[PDB]
Amino acid sequence: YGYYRTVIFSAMFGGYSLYYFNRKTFSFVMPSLVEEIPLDKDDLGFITSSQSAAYAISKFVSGVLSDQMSARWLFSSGLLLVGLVNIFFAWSSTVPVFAALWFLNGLAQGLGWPPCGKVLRKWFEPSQFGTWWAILSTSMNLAGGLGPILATILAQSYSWRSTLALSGALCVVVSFLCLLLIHNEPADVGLRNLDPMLKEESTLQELLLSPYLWVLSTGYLVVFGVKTCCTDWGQFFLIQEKGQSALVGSSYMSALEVGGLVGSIAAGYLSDRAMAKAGLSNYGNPRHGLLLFMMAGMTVSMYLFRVTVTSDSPKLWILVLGAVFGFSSYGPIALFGVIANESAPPNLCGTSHAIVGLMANVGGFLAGLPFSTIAKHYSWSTAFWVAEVICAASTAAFFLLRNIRTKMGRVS
Ligand SMILES: O=C(/C=C/c1ccc(O)c(O)c1)O[C@@H]1C[C@](O)(C(=O)O)C[C@@H](O)[C@H]1O
Repeated sequence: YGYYRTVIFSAMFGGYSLYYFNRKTFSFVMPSLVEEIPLDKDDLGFITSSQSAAYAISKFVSGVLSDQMSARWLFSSGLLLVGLVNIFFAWSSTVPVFAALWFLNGLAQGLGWPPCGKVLRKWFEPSQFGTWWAILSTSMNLAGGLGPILATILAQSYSWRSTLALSGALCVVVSFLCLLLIHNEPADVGLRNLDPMLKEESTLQELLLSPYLWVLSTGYLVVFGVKTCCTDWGQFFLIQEKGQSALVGSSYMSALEVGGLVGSIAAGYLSDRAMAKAGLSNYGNPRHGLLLFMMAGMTVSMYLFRVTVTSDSPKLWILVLGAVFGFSSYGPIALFGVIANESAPPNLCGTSHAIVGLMANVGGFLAGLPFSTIAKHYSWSTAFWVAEVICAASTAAFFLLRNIRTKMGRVS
């Protein structure tokens, strides 16, 4: 029994990191690409947005029909397609072609997320799902940190083409391995399935009218959209306007991801500690106080980065701002998942998470072409100023709505 749970969870952890590294490989190798194939700021945006659009369509549709699909096949198939797209991209040299391959990568990526959830419920008792989900989430943060550094070093003699085209062969091999290892159900290998686990079931039309659902959703679009702006365009702001080199720009990229690793873990640990001292009720959520502090740090940290950082600034001051931003950015994302689960009606628990995910990727879309267009017209600094203002305004609005009703659905 135990031997099987370790092999599976490790395997899913391994697979998830590779989907992500491959989703972002484009951002990792962007400075080099621009130098070899010269491109305008706007062109870069179109390629980034195209992936975000596909992912959103795929992730919403997939979840709805996932109850009809097998996890072992779905995870493996998705990985193979992502890998093949990466190989082709390196060979290709023109922008219209690059964008279409990126859309295809986005759609394949969608296939991966629903299976992970199904195995987790099936092999682990419902009580522990929360802990496992968070450990699994850390896979992304590890991959994201390792990659930028690897690129700024591997590009010493190798081409951008050959450093993206191994991230395809490795994907194919690991897809085969994960097809071999993952098992859909405990009954498949001979072990007994886990023991299976009618009070005012709200109708779907009553869910969409809940005031707290939108405050929790639009508050997730702003945080996620801002995190994508600094993840993709933060490197060119230092390279072009701040007079920094490419190595320093990629060093800031890794320190951003490392900060979130200690941020997601601390957010879960700190949240329930405060929850046990007050308790839960219909009006308000005790984790609001912790969420406001993390959001406050995010807007303050970005303000110092735009103004204080310059060519004279030492390397240490650049990294510390990135690390603090990573802690303050990834922290709300972990809390938003927990808050949605408890507030959601028991009968519509699954649909509530899907709705939040839909508006999640819309924020990523706005961080692509619309953000790049503002930067090209005036400057990179002008575009980042707009992102700072939007984040600050959201915190004040969410502050005033801290005492609204949270339990979605008709409450007697
Ligand atoms: O599904 C969940 C969270 C469940 C959860 C948490 C704590 C628990 O204790 C628990 O029992 C259950 O969150 C969703 C995760 C999301 O799909 C992702 O990042 O991949 C984005 C968005 O869709 C979120 O809503």
